Amino acid sequence: RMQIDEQPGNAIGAAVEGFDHATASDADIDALKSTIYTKKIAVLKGQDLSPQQFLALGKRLGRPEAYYEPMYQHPEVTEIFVSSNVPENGKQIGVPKTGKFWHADYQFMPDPFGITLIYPQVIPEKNRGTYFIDMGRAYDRLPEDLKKEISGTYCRHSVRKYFKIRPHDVYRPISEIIEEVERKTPAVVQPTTFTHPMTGETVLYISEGFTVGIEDQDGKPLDEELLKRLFDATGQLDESFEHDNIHLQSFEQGDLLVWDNRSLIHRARHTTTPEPTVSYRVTVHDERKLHDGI
Amino acid sequence: RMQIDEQPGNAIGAAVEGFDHATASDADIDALKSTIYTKKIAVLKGQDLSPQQFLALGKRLGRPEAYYEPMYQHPEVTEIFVSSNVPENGKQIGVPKTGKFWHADYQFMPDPFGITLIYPQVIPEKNRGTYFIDMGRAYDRLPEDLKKEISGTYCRHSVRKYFKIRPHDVYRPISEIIEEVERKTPAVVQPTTFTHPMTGETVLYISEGFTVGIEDQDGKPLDEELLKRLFDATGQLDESFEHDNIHLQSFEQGDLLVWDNRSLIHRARHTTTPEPTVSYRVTVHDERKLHDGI
Ligand SMILES: C[C@H](CC(=O)O)NCC(=O)O
Ligand SMILES: C[C@H](CC(=O)O)NCC(=O)O
Ligand SMILES: [Fe+2]
Ligand SMILES: [Fe+2]
Repeated sequence: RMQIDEQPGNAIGAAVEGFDHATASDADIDALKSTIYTKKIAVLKGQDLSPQQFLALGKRLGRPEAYYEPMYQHPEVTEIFVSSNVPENGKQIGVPKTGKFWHADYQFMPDPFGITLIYPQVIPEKNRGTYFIDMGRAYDRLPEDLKKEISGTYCRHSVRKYFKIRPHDVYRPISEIIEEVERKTPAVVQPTTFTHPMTGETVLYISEGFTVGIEDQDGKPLDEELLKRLFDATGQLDESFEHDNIHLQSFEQGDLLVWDNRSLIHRARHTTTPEPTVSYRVTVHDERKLHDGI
Repeated sequence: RMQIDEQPGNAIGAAVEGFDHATASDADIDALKSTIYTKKIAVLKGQDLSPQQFLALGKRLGRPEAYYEPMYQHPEVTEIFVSSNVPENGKQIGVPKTGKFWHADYQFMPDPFGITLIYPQVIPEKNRGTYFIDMGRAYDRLPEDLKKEISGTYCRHSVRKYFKIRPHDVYRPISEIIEEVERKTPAVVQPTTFTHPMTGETVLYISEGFTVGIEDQDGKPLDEELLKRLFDATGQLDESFEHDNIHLQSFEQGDLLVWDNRSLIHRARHTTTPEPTVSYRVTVHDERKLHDGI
């Protein structure tokens, strides 16, 4: 019964009714994926799933990868990444209020996955949602001088700013954790732009949260002001979130968000209050790498 | 009944018998302090003290200052800093295995105290002790080219390497803690050498743990190799601890160590094993600042 209702023209997003991951056909999945690659966000409606069913759904779209730090993992389905501030039997499950910064998922890793799935569990009614920027479209809207300046350049991405302290880190000297992070997840180099392997779009692959430097073709660093100007032009420095590149995606119970993790950067919008909020995440590799240079 | 038995000649240290902090006279305290300033380490023998009595003893020597991070504090006497890996009723008291790096206490703070007191509580029999270097004597033993090179220079000291993660830091992004530490305890500048206000000695006031840069009189940084050469010449890079500047101080139950926190740097020697070890610390300001430029 799957019906895809794409937003008109250039507007981002699509709504998907009648989707049952257990009965959807191969053609259903291919159509769904194609909507993800061209409309960037697919909101599956009326999803009422167990953790095992959410994983099964992600497995229809590609190969799931479990987040590399175990404290994020759901206790029954290790492939599920949990953002939660609601204890269960008094125990912290997952990590509170993940993602409160512009990023693409796994951008700081050598081999980022193409598709992110979010299944919200507990949703505040007030100021909850996810901000998105389409960095393909943000590239196209760059001034021509900036496009020329970044041609041929490379960016370095690192988790070093937003790596979250883990329970066993208590009482350790902070430099030991800083060095461990650099050792286990060293900064990764990507071309500043790449060609989206599904659509052919040019994507400006940077985020304020993870992108820490930009450099010329030899790997010689450039003034970080160049990075700051790219963040500013693309809307990532606008603390009011009114910039034209920014799309605010809300969601209601039963929604399941699936989105293009090559093209989009995003940032969790949370309440300014201690209100319960829980989301489950599955992240999958599709039929191609992030770009064909991987 | 206090009797001070100073080690002969130039050898470091003294033993103190018959000391009762509650009955010792003003002349006893003045003699004890003078031994601390000239012999650098005073081991008080046969001390059998409650936490309140240990604080009272420190108060005979000067004005106690409580460590600025509360997780180190003894639960009854906030002025007592606790190094402990032995839980009490299951609860972590103090901080495990503090000081496993060369430093002077509070060297990273604007106004370091002159006297450190250690009252060991649980002592492993095997490889336990405290390494010390007399940085006055280490200065005098520097080659003449090095003495000239550091003349007029300044060093910056920071807790940024060995600040210990606190329980409430769990799940925070690490950059937020890094920035908090820089904000609350910014790096402090001291002259590279100063005149010991009690003895007139020239002290080379650096430690591998806290000293992060050296700079000329204008505050222009110098090559950090200059700092590395000072650490190397003074014995702080010798991982075998056999260098001639190094003194290993052991202790037995009832010992109470009191030492010159202007002249000495030190480093905890712990077992290579998970063996119980507990020490209490009181730190006091005496009649003068660290040096007369404070
Ligand atoms: C550091 C972030 C997780 C978080 O915000 O806690 N990494 C998420 C990801 O890249 O998939
Ligand atoms: C960071 C150190 C404490 C420790 O080793 O945990 N400061 C001790 C002091 O300066 O008095
Ligand atoms: Fe994310
Ligand atoms: Fe110390």
